[PDB]
Amino acid sequence: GPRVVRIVKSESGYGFNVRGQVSEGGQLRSINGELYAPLQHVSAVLPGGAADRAGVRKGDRILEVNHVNVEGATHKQVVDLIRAGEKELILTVLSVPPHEADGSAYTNFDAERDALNIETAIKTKGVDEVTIVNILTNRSNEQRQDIAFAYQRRTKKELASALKSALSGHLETVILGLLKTPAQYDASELKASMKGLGTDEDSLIEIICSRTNQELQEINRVYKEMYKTDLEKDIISDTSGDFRKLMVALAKGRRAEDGSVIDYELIDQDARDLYDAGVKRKGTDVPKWISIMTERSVPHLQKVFDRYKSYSPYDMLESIRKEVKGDLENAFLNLVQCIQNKPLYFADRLYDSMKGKGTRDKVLIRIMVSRSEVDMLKIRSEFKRKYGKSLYYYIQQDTKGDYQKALLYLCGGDD
Ligand SMILES: [Ca+2]
Ligand SMILES: [Ca+2]
Ligand SMILES: [Ca+2]
Ligand SMILES: [Ca+2]
Ligand SMILES: [Ca+2]
Repeated sequence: GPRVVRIVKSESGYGFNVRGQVSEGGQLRSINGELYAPLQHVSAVLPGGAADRAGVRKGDRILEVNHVNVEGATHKQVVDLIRAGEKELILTVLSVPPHEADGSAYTNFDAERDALNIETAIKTKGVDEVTIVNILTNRSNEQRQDIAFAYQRRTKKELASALKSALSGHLETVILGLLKTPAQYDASELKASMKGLGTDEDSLIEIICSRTNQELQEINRVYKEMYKTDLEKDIISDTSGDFRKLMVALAKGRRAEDGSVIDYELIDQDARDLYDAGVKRKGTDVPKWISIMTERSVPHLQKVFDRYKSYSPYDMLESIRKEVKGDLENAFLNLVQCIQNKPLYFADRLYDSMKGKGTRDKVLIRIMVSRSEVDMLKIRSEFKRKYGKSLYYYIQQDTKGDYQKALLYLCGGDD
């Protein structure tokens, strides 16, 4: 029932998101025994974050922000009210049952309603991009698949094809990317990175180095289904040298899973081997580096890299810059960052995509589309702590229009 919660403000943000009612015209009913006016709800909570430690739970409906009634206010109004707190955020929330918050309340009627409103926006004179963005950036990827299916049923046209002709520019890129499943999107981004004469090494490295075993297994399956060739064969065709060997190894998605016991002796031996193979000698034993950094689990390699500082005068990143160059150096640097702190890795990539002249939209869009909402909260925390202002703020300065609005929705809030 109506419960009050106080959340401390910090340079890590509040660690939670609010969004509008997904089941706008249907499943909006009495929450936890009492019917109410339309309210925003907590769509995601960062575990261990300030909202989680204060008692905020996924699905909680928001009633008051700092003592002010927010019933019926727009998403931008609540974000402004939450931002208007000098040192604290006080909320009046309402818990909902778990099945009313895990996604299973989304029905085929909601999917058909979303598809109807998207068809309306497409057919509206001049195209209603605002409505299309409002829906698709505030649905889960699974719900977007239901919307696409329902859209095809009612129009006998594919939603992706219809939106491709209705939209243009970077907004088209965002929307079409959101419509694919995670494995489909990564597989098509990988295919695009190897299309044409050159190779987009930056994109190939970013995807291959940052995806987990489970994500890569599904990417390998879907890539084969979509393009009738194995991802590994396309990588082998497009790359060469040690850079090829590293990419092929990582793409297999067969890294050791996190074990139950910390292997301290192997941590020390891997550190020695990394030092003996690089800084300690003339040249580099690249195969030794590749085998250790592709095969060992992420928590193991985190401890290996710290133990490495006991043997080497330079840390792992600086050793890489001193030992290798080119695509191989770029790949190792990205991989070590992903191992050491993946949310910080994406925060730095986002900052790099916007910090200078113009925007590296290809990188900015891919990160905002591909990251889960909770992972984006991890990224927003690292970003705000490192750079002083929010990811929201930098997106605001570098992009404009409906394209900006789509990215800010994917960001999910200000910090
Ligand atoms: Ca328009
Ligand atoms: Ca177009
Ligand atoms: Ca090529
Ligand atoms: Ca050396
Ligand atoms: Ca810029």
